[PDB]
Amino acid sequence: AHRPARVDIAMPTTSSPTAGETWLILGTDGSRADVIALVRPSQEGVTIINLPRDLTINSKGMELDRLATTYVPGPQNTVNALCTGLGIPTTHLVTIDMAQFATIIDSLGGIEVDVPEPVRDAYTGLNLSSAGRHRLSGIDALALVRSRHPEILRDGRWVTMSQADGAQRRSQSTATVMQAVLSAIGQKASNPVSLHQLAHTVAGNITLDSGTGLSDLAALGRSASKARRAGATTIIDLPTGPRDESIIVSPNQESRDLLARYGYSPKTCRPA
Ligand SMILES: [Co+2]
Repeated sequence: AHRPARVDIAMPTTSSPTAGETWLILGTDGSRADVIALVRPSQEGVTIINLPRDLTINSKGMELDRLATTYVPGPQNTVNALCTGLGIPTTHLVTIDMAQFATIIDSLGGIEVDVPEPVRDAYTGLNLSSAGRHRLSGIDALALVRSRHPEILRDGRWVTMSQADGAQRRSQSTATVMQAVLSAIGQKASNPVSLHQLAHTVAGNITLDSGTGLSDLAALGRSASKARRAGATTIIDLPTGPRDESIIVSPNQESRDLLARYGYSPKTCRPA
C-alpha cells in the first residue's frame, strides 16, 4: 500500500538555460536539515553536490541563515533560500526523516563504510570499536551523519575535537554514506524480486512535493543506473574556504564557480 507523504511547494523560477532537472534531497532532524544534496541528472551522467549544513547564505532579500536553519519554517524556506543565496532552482523535492533514513538503509541491507579509527558519540549513540569495512545498519549510518561531537582515541583517551573538525568529519561521513547508498542501490537493482518490495518501501518512507511524480523518481533512478554503468556518477562536496579560518562559513569564489559550471547563479534565480 505504501504511498509517499506530500508537501505543497512553490518551485522557484529561473532564466538560466544550463539549470535543468535539479532534485533537492533533504535529510531531516521546528526541524533542522542535517543533509542537503542536489542531484543533477544530465546527458554527461549524474552529479551529486553535497551542500554543507553549516554554510551561511542569503536566505531572504538582505538576510543571512545557515543551510540547516532554513528548514525550521518549512521546506519552502530551504527551497527559496538556495535560490536567492546560491542560485539553485529546485525542480523536484525529496525529504527523508531519521526513521525514514534508517528504514531505507535497512531495506538495502545496510551500507559498507570504511571506518578509519574507533569513533564514538554519546549524543548520537555512535560506537565503532574498530577500523575497516563495517556494514553499518540504519541507526549506525544515522549516528555517523548526525555525529555532532565525535570522540576519538588520542594518547589512550577519548578526546573531542574542534567544531570545524566535527563538521569536516560529517561532510566526509555524509559523502561516504551517499556513495555507499548509491552503491547499495545498484547492488539491489540487479535482483528482480528485491526491487518490487524495495521500490515499494522507499515510496512509503519519503516525502515528495505535490508536483513531483512517483514516476519522475523512476526516471531519476533509471538515469542514475545508466550513469553507474557508464562510470559517469560523481559526488562532490561544495568547496568552501578553510572552516577554522573564519567565524561564519560563507560561499567563496571556488564554490561560486563549481556552482556556475552547472548553471546556478543567484542573479538568474527567483522564488514564488
Ligand atoms: Co504498502
